[PDB]
Amino acid sequence: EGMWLMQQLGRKYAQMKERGLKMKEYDLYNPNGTSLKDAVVLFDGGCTGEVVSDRGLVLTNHHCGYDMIQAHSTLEHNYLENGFWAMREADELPNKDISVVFIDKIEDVTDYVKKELKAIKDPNSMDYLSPKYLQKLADKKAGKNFSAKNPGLSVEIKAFYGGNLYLMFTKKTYTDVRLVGAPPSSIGKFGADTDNWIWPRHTGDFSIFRIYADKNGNPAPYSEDNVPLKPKRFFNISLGGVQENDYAMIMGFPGTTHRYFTASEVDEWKSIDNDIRIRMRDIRQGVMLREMLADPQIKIMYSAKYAASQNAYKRAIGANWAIKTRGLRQNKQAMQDRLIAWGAKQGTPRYEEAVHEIDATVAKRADLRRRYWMIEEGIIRGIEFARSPIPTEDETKALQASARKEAIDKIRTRYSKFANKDYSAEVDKKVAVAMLTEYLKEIPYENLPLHLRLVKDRFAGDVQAYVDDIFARSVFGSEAQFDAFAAVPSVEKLAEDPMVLFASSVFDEYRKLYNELRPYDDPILRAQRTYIAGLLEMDGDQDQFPDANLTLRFTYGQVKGYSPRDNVYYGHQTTLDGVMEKEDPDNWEFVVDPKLKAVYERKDFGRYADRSGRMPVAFCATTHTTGGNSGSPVMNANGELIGLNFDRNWEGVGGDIQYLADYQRSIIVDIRYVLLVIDKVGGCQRLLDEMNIVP
Amino acid sequence: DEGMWLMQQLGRKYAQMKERGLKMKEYDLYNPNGTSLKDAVVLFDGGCTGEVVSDRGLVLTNHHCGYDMIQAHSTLEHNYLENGFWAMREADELPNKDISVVFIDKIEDVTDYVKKELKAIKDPNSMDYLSPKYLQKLADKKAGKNFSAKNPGLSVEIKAFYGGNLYLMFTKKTYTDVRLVGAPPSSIGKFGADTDNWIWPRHTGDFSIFRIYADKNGNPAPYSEDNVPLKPKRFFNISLGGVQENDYAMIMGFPGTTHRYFTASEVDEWKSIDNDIRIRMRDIRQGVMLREMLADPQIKIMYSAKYAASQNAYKRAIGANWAIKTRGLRQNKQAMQDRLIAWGAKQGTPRYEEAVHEIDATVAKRADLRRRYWMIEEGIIRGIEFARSPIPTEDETKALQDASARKEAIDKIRTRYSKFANKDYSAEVDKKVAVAMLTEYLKEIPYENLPLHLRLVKDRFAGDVQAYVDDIFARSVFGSEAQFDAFAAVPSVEKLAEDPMVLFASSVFDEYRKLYNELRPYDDPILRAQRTYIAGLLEMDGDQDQFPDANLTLRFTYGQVKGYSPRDNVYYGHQTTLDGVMEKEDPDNWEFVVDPKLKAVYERKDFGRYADRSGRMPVAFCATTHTTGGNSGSPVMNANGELIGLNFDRNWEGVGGDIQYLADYQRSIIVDIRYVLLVIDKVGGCQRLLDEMNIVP
Ligand SMILES: Cc1cccc(NC(=O)CN2CCOCC2)c1C
Ligand SMILES: Cc1cccc(NC(=O)CN2CCOCC2)c1C
Ligand SMILES: [Cl-]
Ligand SMILES: [Cl-]
Ligand SMILES: [Cl-]
Repeated sequence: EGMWLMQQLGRKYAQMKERGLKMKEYDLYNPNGTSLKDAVVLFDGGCTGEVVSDRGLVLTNHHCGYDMIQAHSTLEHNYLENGFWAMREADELPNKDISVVFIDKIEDVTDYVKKELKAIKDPNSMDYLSPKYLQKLADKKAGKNFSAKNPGLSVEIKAFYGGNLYLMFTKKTYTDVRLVGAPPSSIGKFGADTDNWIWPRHTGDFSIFRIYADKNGNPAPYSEDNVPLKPKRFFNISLGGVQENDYAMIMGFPGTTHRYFTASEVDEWKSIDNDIRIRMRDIRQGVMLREMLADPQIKIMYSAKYAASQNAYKRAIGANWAIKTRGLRQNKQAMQDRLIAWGAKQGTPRYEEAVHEIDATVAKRADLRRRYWMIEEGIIRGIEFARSPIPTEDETKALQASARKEAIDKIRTRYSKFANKDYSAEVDKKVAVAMLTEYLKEIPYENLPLHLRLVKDRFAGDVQAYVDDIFARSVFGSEAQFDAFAAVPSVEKLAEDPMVLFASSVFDEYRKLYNELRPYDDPILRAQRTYIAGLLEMDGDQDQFPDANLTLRFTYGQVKGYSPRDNVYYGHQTTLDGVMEKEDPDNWEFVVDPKLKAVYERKDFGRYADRSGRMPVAFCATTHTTGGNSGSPVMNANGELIGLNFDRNWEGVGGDIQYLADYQRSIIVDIRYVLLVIDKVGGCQRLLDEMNIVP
Repeated sequence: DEGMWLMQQLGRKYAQMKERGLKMKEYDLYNPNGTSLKDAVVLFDGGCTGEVVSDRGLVLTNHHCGYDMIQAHSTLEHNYLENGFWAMREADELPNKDISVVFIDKIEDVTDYVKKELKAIKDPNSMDYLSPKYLQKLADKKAGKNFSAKNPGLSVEIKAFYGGNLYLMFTKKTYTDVRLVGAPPSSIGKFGADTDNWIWPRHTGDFSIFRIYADKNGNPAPYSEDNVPLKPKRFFNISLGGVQENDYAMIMGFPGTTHRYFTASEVDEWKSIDNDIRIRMRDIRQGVMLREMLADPQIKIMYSAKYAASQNAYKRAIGANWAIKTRGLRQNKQAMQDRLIAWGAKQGTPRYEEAVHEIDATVAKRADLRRRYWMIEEGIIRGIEFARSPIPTEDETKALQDASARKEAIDKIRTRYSKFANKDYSAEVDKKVAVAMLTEYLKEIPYENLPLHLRLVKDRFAGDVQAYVDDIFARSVFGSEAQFDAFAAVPSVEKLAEDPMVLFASSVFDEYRKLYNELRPYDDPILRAQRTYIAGLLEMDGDQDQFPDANLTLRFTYGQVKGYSPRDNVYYGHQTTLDGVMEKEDPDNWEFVVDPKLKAVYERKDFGRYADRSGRMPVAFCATTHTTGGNSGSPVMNANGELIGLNFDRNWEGVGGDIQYLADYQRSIIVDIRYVLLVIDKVGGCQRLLDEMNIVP
């Protein structure tokens, strides 16, 4: 049920031991020594990774290393489709803009931060959550020139439990992290977007990197003279596999949770955030799908845009299913009622006052928040010509020196990025007509972006005519129309351009709504500091975990399937047989790598198959994970690596608000399948030889 | 493999059934010289099974089996299809026109008699051995002079089994006064609607209730207000003990057809011609229909039923092709025939190998013709609505060529035009479907094999299918109402003889009939060779573990209540519950609406004695019994012969079971009798039906 601070390991250790944990507490996390925690990294700012050899080899997901695999891919060597296996360390590919962060030390600095905060004065100050203010406190504690005296190291203070606990992290960052290995995309992304959030899952979602450093193992940017890092700790790889009910644990960097939402915040999340995103994306996706099915060229141009829209659409459907069926609102209501009754017993009304301030703020911002989600989902992300070019102040104060041609070259560049090889004005007009029809039905005239008032005023309510007119008369409506403008440019033409006026008007409204909504966050934040303080004082910092905030956490559970619906059971483990059942050669998402298909046919599973001769692929566990946990090491009762977390089932996406023991599962790629792919598909024996594989 | 056994085979199967859990005595289930549970089974309305559940002739069958009768009694004022129907007294039960229930009074092996009669052979290639007319002449000869008039209600029929190696005579008692007694609302009776057709898990309360009426002596009689409920020889006791995983279960019913003795070449043909063409052509037709239904709410109303009717056999063909690809159906038929050929070689009898060779040669010779037949049937006859547009008869063309018979011919043609261009017909949707179907058809069928009018696509329209279709509607008398009316005002045979739609429809029906007539002769050598093939199989491995193909006759099947794994890491259990109905509820989707009275029963847990030991309300279960079309409504029995459910469907994974039973995938989908009684009780409030049934603890 939780994403626990490393400091809470002492308090959780006895429960973990009763659940099957065999390793000593300080071998997992030691606050003043080397522990397994030292083999976990924050990979490229938003993923987790793990060190698996004494030469700095790192495992993470294929979707985590995707950008690096794509940046090194060419027509001649397409690593994204074919995979990549550096047969020697010198062949591993450097990556620009990459980092791996180690959590060297963690300290509780609550008393220090709370004493510093006493000098504020303004009771409503938000400095207690300000990265800038907390960095000034972190620098003060670390020392004037800490990073110079301890190179590669940096300090950071973060707030936890709504500002009731503060931790200082000493981080070691390495920026020379080289691509070592990756399976083909047919393995790394087998389900592709069709199996996203799905269990059972058959995806070999892994990629391999290596941390390089200077001669002393100290962080250093890319240099041909850099040498592989010899880390203080790395994971041993287990080949013992998993069985149903086995203890499993994860360490990683979960990004965000909303475990302390009031019942009113759950209602708002459902009725505004989720329902608007669901309704608007269903409209957008429906038009896009119609057009992609009718024209093979439209399918090529819009596949990625369609897939990008579907991901959070599916998340919102899953979250709304939890709200409707798992009593999330009711359980938050019971949590707050229990605190209110306990506060009334103690004579302290501040907790009830805090819940009331949150409810009142949620109620006051409802119409504004509805207008914001409506324009964001409906227009900002719904309509491509909303992101068409808007002449900057430097460009208009140049068209009316003769750098008129410089302004036109900059506007032309932006027009070519908007109307690129994947942009269809006809598809965009159809999407806009459906999205604007919905938007105009929901937003009244007095709340419309100024240009949209022309639908009623000038076009007699004809949305199609309004959209047709935008493209017919706009300098960005076609290449010929842009070129005619670029030959005789005038600021007058840009000032009256229907597409420019539309884009400007919708961005003006979007920014105005954002600016008006931003002040409502602060009273909720301040009231949450009092709310969570009461919850902790009443029930303890035992079963109530601090919200995720991109910091190192541990979670434990068991390898266990679940029943998704009446009379259906999904087991704890998928096999290579399941990959073969899903094979569809004329569907790019479900193509099977020929070398992998041959391994399955010959049963060339070596030491990686289970006791029954079946080749495992993935497993699921009752660990509590969220976005940020992609690539996290999954450990045995002995702390040996048994898999990598890569996804979570849609049924458990409501778990960011309320953990769902009977539905929520972490989706993990079995380490035996990772090794089978490195070995039989990649043929990269040197990677197997450098790992410490335990029988 | 698992079997749809003859009642005669119960004796030789009894010990295996007893070892599998059967507790009842053999003759209580079936006795040829007395009353048995077989006497409570009926063929309901010619194509379903039913069962007698009371000493007052009450009958249970599926809701989809009684659907037409529920619909015929439904009006705007009393919509029984939507709300259900529960006659609160026998006098309120609704009669039905054109209904029947058939009892199998006696079954007799007449093999020696038929085989002796057949020896009077004039032609060794004669098909009389399978002719309903010839076998009826033999049945009448054996039964006696004017049997029907001397035994009112009774009739005799002889059927061939095992490809003509076994013959049975059935003495049938038919009742035609069968009244509607009760039905749940369609939201329960067809809960899954077409979305859940062929699907397990299943949450459908697929049942309806009738009552057999007869004269004062319990003898068959057509509808009369003086008819009285039938007191039957036998009826089923209802069990409330329920089912558990691995429980013995058995069914009796009337499975229609199987192809258990197909050669490997017939499996290849079924896959590569029949199924692949139906799949490809229906995917094209359905795709266009769906795009049009999604774009226009009025097109969705007009085409929903046509779309659903196309999807049913499309899904069946996908499921059958999945079995051929993954369950080794071709290989197992090949092994069956190779084993017989090897045994025939040892016996010194080459006739079995010669018979399999004749079947392979006939299959190979008819391939191109059969491909052309399925291509035109799926692609045009079923695929394009204007293929079934009006064609003026020889008498209609004669009437139009000096009498008032002209206005009579035009009224007849108009009537047919109004049936073609009805409230559900869209010429625009039809032109779009035809353009896609004809494009595929023209790609597969060469010019010399085309229906004569389709040659105009290349010859007159320069390969433009859209222009050819546009021209058919632009110039045809049946292209629009105004075009028909202009023809009807000044009709001439000349105009009909040159009509592009008439010429298209005539041409495609001419080709369809020519292909059918040329293919029909190939059936006979296969049939004659199958008589020798199945005779060899029976002589070699015995009529013990090789069942006779289904032929709409009474059969029994046994197995266990058991789920299965459909794919890697997924298990479907043996039983669904009321909880599963509630998970599927979607008020804005007509297929998944939940009856308010039923939803309240679930909320209050008002399950009474119908819930399982854990307090869960069961809905449906699945079993390893071997069923097919014709088994809808069949009684499902306990080890004691008590009614535990009604069969209503089978999962798509087991549709290949008509050729080869699939022990790890094939399941009969059954509505739990506890759920039937829960609905009669808590939804219908029809206590008198519960009171007349013999319910055992
Ligand atoms: C939460 C959510 C919302 C909407 C759609 C999806 N995905 C699917 O339904 C598709 N997969 C693959 C093929 O169809 C069966 C399931 C999900 C996961
Ligand atoms: C063999 C075959 C072929 C094609 C489709 C189907 N059925 C479905 O997929 C329909 N529904 C969709 C969502 O609800 C569950 C099933 C089958 C059974
Ligand atoms: Cl290190
Ligand atoms: Cl012979
Ligand atoms: Cl099987």
